[PDB]
Amino acid sequence: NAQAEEFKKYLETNGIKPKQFHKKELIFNQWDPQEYCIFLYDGITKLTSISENGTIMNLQYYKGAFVIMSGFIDTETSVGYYNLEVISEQATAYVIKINELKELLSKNLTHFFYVFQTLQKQVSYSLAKFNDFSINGKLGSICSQLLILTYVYGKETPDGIKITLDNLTMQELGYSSGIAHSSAVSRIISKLKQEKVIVYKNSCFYVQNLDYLKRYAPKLDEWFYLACPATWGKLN
Amino acid sequence: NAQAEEFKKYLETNGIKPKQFHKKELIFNQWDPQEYCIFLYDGITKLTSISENGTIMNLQYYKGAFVIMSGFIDTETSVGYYNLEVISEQATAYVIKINELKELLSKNLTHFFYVFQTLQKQVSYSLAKFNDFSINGKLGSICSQLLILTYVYGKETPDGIKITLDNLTMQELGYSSGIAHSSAVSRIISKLKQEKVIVYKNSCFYVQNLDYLKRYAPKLDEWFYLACPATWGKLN
DNA sequence: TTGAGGCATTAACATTTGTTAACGACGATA
DNA sequence: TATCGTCGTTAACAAATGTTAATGCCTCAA
Repeated sequence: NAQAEEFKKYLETNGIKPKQFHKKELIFNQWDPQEYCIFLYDGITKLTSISENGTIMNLQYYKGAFVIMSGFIDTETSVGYYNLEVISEQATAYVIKINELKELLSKNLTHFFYVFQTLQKQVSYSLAKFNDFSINGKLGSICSQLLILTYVYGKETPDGIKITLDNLTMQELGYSSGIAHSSAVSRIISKLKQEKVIVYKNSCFYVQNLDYLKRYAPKLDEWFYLACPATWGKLN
Repeated sequence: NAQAEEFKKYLETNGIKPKQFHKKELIFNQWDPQEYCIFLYDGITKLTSISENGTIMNLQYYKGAFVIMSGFIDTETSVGYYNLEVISEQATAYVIKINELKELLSKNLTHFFYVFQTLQKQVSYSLAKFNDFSINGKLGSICSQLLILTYVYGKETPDGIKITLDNLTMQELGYSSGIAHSSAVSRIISKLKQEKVIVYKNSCFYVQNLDYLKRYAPKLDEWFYLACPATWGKLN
């Protein structure tokens, strides 16, 4: 992205060099809260939370370049206890101390607006996602989450639209929609397989009826159209 | 509170004076989408969306002072098609044109951080709310929404904690949690009535077991502690 | 006093989802 | 080769939620 490359060179002009992480590694976590401004430049990650009773929740995925704040900018305190796990093989991110960030954005306003814009993309995204997961229950939550992955990690193929995401087990989908048991997620997939909506070929998901998912996630599709028009046009 | 007064006097220097609205009135809407930056100064509102088949969704409430973005700052387009209905008798809000906002925040950087902070409070709120409504289904969604209302509109009294909302029908709670039929909301409330969690006096809600709701909304309670510590202290 | 309409409660059914378990396929280690 | 572990189906059962309808309470309007 053009605005992220200029934000890279800027952070590298002020001595904020990149750090490397590998799969399964946590940039920040929920137990040792440290207020950071993560600038995920390259890689794929998921924001998770583990309750006291052990249940895992997959709140959302993040694909670079994007910005994830674990602390506020004025109070410099925590926004919440979450984990940011790397799920791609390797991921590069610039870890910025919350205090210095405040100083970098006051210098240059083009990068202030950039971090502000990406923050607006976060707000609209959560509202849309919250809207679609609530109306139609779990079937809609699985359909809605699949629609997200299809736009971001989808590539057209002979057999539909291939989701280029490894280790997307049944447990990982259930975590995204609040389903605790893999058998429940599976039962829903067997209904979508029978309805010719998707095919689970080779431990990879193929989408053949994009319109059906658009039915159950109208606001999320509306969001990709409005907020990520390039990613949306590639499938329309 | 205090930082909003400085944002008031500031807005009262660049000729962007406040407009007054009454109950049932829509500041912005989904069908005629104008891009504005709302600075709700005083009053109560709800952000809604109406599907194509008429179903209503209540995404969240807003009590001044707060900021609601209906459009992006860089692209100057809409963040999504939503309605912002006034539910209090009278509400005062400063309507800012989206094209003017970018120049106004560059003048004073302390008010830039203010609008930036309130957006981080929006992001954290949506993640927490999304987290708690997903784990335990609809019972948890009603409990979580109730926990929200209890902190923002709750006042301790001899019997229970009064949720001071004039119109809080069964149908309006279902809209907040994705329940389409009021009879389903009632059945859930009848379970909470029998379990000594809440009572129903004068079409008004009273909470007697706040801890029971915290079980079903751990992230939302965590959020009030971190983001609205004053509102949290009033009940702890 | 009469009658209409909104709202809450309850019921009874249909559908979905939570929960536990058995079967069978695949990969890995020795 | 044999055998353990993980993950995906499918089943059966329990529990929650969707859906519709009848009922009773209340305010309003004439």
